[PDB]
Amino acid sequence: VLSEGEWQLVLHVWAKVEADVAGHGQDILIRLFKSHPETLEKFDRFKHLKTEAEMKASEDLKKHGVTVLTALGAILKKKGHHEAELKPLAQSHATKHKIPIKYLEFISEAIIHVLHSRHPGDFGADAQGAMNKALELFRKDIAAKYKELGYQG
Ligand code: HEM
Repeated sequence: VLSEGEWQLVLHVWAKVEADVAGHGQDILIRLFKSHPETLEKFDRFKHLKTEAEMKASEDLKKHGVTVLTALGAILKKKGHHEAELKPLAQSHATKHKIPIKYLEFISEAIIHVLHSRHPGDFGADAQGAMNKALELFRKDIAAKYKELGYQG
């Protein structure tokens, strides 16, 4: 359970993201795909991209980055009271997209890295710890829905 102080730290940096959702989403997906190439293989939509320059030039990848970060922002802004938002996301990622929980750890690391790069003055250690806790809460709650459905592994 995050404290109100931890949520404020999370949402203070998140408000900076919402100034350039698309640039953040590109940086985060690209870092994900470079750091963990097995993730790229889950996107039939993107698996033709073989270089970081190709990734940066894909408007379709930039669109998906906005989709991802818009869904994550709506979850974060519920401060934990996010059951309605997670249900559908867990269900599609477990049963349709077939995304292991570990890959949600990987994209959480990429989000934290990108926020540190773009917002260092609002992403000191206190805020990095709080965002780590927020993303852990996201993964914990998704993992409980995966387990229900027979996908926690
Ligand atoms: C912060 C974590 C994430 C969020 C908030 C998120 C959100 C979304 C949303 C909102 C959609 C479209 C609606 C739906 O299908 O449910 C989507 C699609 C999808 N996501 Fe995620 N996602 C996350 C992480 C991941 C990761 C780590 C992967 C793969 C490694 C992945 C793979 C996919 C795939 C394959 C699609 C369908 C893309 C397509 O072909 O259109 N997601 N995601």
